[PDB]
Amino acid sequence: PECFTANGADYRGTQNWTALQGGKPCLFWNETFQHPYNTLKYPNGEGGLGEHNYCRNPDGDVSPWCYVYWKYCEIPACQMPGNLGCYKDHGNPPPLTGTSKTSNKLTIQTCISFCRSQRFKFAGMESGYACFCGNNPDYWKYGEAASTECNSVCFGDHTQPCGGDGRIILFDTLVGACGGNYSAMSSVVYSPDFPDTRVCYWTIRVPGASHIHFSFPLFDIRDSADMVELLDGYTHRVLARFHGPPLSFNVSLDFVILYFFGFAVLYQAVK
Ligand SMILES: *[C@@H]1O[C@H](CO)[C@@H](O)[C@H](O)[C@H]1NC(C)=O
Ligand SMILES: *[C@H]1O[C@H](CO)[C@@H](O)[C@H](O)[C@H]1NC(C)=O
Ligand SMILES: [Cl-]
Ligand SMILES: [Cl-]
Repeated sequence: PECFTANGADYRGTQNWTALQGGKPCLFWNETFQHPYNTLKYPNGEGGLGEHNYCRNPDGDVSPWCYVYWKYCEIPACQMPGNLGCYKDHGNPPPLTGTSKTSNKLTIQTCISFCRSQRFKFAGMESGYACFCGNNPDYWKYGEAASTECNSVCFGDHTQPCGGDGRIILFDTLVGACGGNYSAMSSVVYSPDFPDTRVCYWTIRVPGASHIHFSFPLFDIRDSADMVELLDGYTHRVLARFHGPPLSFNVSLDFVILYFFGFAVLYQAVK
């Protein structure tokens, strides 16, 4: 997995063809001087830009893209954990049965935060303005669709996609939550309200794990005043502190707490 954002702004991958099936080639960033995004404009790899033609999103568009006249990149690996894909929608029955609403200022988190309040574990955005909530495991009923088909911008934030009509983009409602209990072998903990701009803690507990490996593919804390803690859940000894993190570390427990005073922290446990 190579993005932990909703718009792939973190993506640094190799792909230089907009579509893996039937794609036009990407022009090189250094040769993009004519266009606003140039290796000159951003140096030493800022914005992921570099002497290459790989797909990138240096302007907070909804998704990675590259110049050609300019096109989105369809990348399977670029999908934030928490995002279940985007699926087709052919009307009733809808993919998420439970509830619906519409907002002119809708954003991925607003939709999530909304479904979370009803206690639905799944949320969907359609056409930029429609939010749907369900506990349906079969949101994939109508079939999986390419990611680019979900790129309609959220009306509340144009940096994020909210799906296109007949196309719905699915999020686990745990994303961005203020706290939570985590049981799976691995998952990602996102800063609260992620993807949109309180203090909260997350308890990660996996029975019979010898150790857990932590990872911070996204670290973006605004001030040293702000801080992220990791804590042994049994004793509450501090295993790490961070302010405004080397690539990984292993913790030899099955019970840890994440405390925050965005970021994405990926934990992958060993049984
Ligand atoms: C894509 O990038 C690779 C190196 O990562 C390069 O060898 C290749 O020529 C590029 N492909 C195209 C079609 O531009
Ligand atoms: C950009 O870098 C590529 C790869 O080294 C090179 O082929 C291209 O001509 C470069 N041009 C400039 C102006 O930096
Ligand atoms: Cl269709
Ligand atoms: Cl909350």
